[PDB]
Parts: sequence; C-alpha cells; structure tokens
Amino acid sequence: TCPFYKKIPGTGFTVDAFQYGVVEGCTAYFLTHFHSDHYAGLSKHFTFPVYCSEITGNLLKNKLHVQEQYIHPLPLDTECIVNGVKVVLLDANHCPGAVMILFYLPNGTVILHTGDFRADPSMERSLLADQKVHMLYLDTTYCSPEYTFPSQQEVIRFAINTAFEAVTLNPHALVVCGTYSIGKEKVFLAIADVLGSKVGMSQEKYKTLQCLNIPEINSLITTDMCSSLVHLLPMMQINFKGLQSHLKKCGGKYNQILAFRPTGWTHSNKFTRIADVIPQTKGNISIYGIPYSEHSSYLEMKRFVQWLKPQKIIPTVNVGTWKSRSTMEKYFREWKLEAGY
Ligand code: NI
Repeated sequence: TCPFYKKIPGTGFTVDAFQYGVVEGCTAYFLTHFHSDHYAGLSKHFTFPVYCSEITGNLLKNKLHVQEQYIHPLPLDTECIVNGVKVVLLDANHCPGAVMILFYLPNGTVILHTGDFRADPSMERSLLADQKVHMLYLDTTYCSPEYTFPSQQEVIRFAINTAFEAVTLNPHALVVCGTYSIGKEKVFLAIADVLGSKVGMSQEKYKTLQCLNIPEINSLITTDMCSSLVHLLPMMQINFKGLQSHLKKCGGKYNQILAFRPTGWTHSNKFTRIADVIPQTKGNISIYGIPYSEHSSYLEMKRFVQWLKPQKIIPTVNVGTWKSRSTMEKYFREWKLEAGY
C-alpha cells in the first residue's frame, strides 16, 4: 500500500509510487527522476499515464521499454494542465532529467514536491519566486548539521588536478571512474576533457548516456575501450581485486590505475578538507573517495526552506524511524523560529 507522503491531496495524483500495484484513485503517476528507488515497479506492461521530463521519458522508453502512448513528457519552466490541474516542472539540480513539481490545487493550495534535489540559491529566481507555497514535500536525505560537503565545483577541481598530475607523471597510467546509476557524469567527463580522451564504457552504459541530451556527447564517450584512457566500470568493481583484474584485461597498455569512487557524504567529511584528501593505495593501484553530492547539504537545505517559508513540511527521506522523524521535526521548528515565519 502506497504511503501518505507519496499522495497529493485534492488530486488524483501520486509521485514516485510505481511499486504498490494499482493505487486506488490515481489518475496520473508522476516520476521525478530515473533512480531505481523511485521508478521501482515500472516496465513495458505499465498501462497508466506517466508524467515526467523529456530526459526521464527517453530513459523510460529505451531502458525500461515503457510504451510511448503512456509517456507524457512536459517541458520545464512551463505552466501545463494535467487532468484539470495546473502543474510546473522545475530543475532539481540532482541527476539528468530530475525535477521538482509545483501543483496548483483547485481550492487555492500550492504544493511543492522537491523529488531528490540539491538546493541552490538559483532556485530563489525560478517560478517559485512569484507565489506562496503552503505544503513542501522535502528531500531530507542529509537533514542534520554533521552533513557538510564542498561545492561540486571544488570537488571537480580536485579530481581534474589529481588526474592530470598522475597521467602527466606516468603516460602509461589508466584512470577509472565508478558508476551505478545516472548522475555525477561531470566527474568522468571533466577528467576525460583535461586528458584529451573520450570516456570508454560498456554498451549498456553508452545506451543510458545517449538518452540524456548532453551537448556534443558523441564527441565525449565511446564503446571502444582500446582508444580511451578514462574507463567507466560498475561501482562494485572499484576495489583492489576488481581493478587488478581490469588491468590484466588491458593487455599491457597500462602499468598503473588511478580510480575514483564518487560517494555521497562519508564521516571523513567531519575531519578532512577536500584539499587534504588522500587515496587508499596497494602497489600500482590507488583509490580516491570523493564527496560529490547530488543532495542538499544541511546548510543548503536550511537556506532554501527559510527562503520558501512553507506552512507545513512533509519529509520524504529518513521517515522510517522515530529518532529520525523527531530529529527532523526539531530542526524544522528551529528554522521557523530563527526566521520568524
Ligand atoms: Ni535520486
């Protein structure tokens, strides 16, 4: 059965609710982004209308084989009418094609559902600026002050400088980057760009990236591994055993691996500046964990919410435990008293 925090009251609508079978009363299923925890349940046999971005719709059609007649892509930043209700999709600063949804209810209530997001001050000048929001369905992934991490730009700077140094020192070093879902493409694209290489990957991953509307993508990626010195592999294989094995397969073209694991937050964030990050090393293989987040930090989330001044907040992440729920509710109250709404 569908939880309450996936239902939009006063509508026939649900958000990211594909794993409950037919939800009673649902006339239209929204999908915020193409991440498995959110799309779980969709397939070629799904027969209800799915509303989403152009990019999520490309992935539904090509990767999950959803039939085209049930895919309803909407433009961003544009007022659209769905089953008689005005809606707007806004960029979520998450993975490619990820959206926030604004719903203008028939009775005058305005609801913002953030999907998964990384809050940014640029959102303060989108269509949110123009009107009041009553209820906020909020991505609370990192809702606790211990969750600090650098900007995406600082992290990419570190990665580019690190890769360029290593390969200029040793022209026979291979760079590997871990992946398991869409998102975080900047990591591997910025590194291949500084090295003058395309990025090499499996056919299944190339197919996924070809759905993303990234400009000049045919220029940046390839399935010919032999021609590339930046390789993508599954995240599970970014360990000393799995990297050793991959190096065997390259046939003596290379004698060293420098690998990157873009994680979210890790506890080494509470002690270490990005500048000071060091790898784990075994022989001719080094592994960097880099804190490239596509969710809000605590301070970014706080700022967004204190700017929006919602009347009610409904968390969508960390809702399973009472300790989590109580922690989150205390921070919402702090924020409201400090800003005075
Ligand atoms: Ni996500």
